Amino acid sequence: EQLTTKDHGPVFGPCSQLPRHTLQKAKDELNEREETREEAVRELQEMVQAQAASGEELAVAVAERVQEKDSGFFLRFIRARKFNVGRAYELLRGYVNFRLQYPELFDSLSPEAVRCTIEAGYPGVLSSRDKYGRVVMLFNIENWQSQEITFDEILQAYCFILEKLLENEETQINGFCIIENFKGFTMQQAASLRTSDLRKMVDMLQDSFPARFKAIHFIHQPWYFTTTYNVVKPFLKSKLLERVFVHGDDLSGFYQEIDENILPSDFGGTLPKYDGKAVAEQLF
Ligand SMILES: CC1=C(/C=C/C(C)=C/C=C\C(C)=C\C=O)C(C)(C)CCC1
Repeated sequence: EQLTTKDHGPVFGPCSQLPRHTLQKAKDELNEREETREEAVRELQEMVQAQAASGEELAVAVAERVQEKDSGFFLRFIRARKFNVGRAYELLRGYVNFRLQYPELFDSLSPEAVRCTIEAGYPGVLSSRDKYGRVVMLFNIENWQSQEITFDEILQAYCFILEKLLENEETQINGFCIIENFKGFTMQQAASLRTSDLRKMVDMLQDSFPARFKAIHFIHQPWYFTTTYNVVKPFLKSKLLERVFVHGDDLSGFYQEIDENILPSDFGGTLPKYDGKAVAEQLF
């Protein structure tokens, strides 16, 4: 506690320093500034290739994909698995595995086509971190039309925005936090949701990307959100479930976690209605 939303560095821009006591926070996930980081990455690659030297298909796939990756890359996986090399490696396995199970989201990807979606505002990204230093990602389902923008395109956007934002060590340590504006959620939309797609999302969220998803928030959901929650509820591991938060309209427990002050009008905040063009530009 005793940490203001401001205390944390900029979203988007590669980190510059470790101040703002976040470095200590990481140390509290068993991090050591002194001798660990350097070796861990080594150990991982030593493990990556070792397990690929067995001839096993996956461990090999990994070895190929990561054959040309800076040390900061591998650190992303170390940081996310609490500095457990083994666990860290497993995240790398599942990480590659995801791309394999889901070709469409990474194969014909066009840097141009993606920008279109991100400018469209799906998803959104708060230009600011919450009081914890977490990238607050946004989605506003109101007026969404699945025929115009595919649930896939929206996920591909997530993937890009993750690959990018994860270049920032601050983000790596504070994690993410998603806001879900289900105010415009229609029954026509609820039934238009492929369970196959929902798993795709869930998968992204679980043991796929080297991120710390700390909280999912839902707001203004209809009385039938329970129907859609119960469909996904089986997929979510305990850790993630305990992090899903449905506030309804009583934000007297919501605004403590997320400061109304940094939120666009779209999500009950003071700021101007979310701008996709602004965000997208900073991306590229
Ligand atoms: C309830 C539940 C989910 C379902 C989200 C809804 C049903 C998705 C619909 C629109 C999309 C594209 C929004 C993207 O931000 C998750 C995320 C699987 C896991 C968290 C708990």
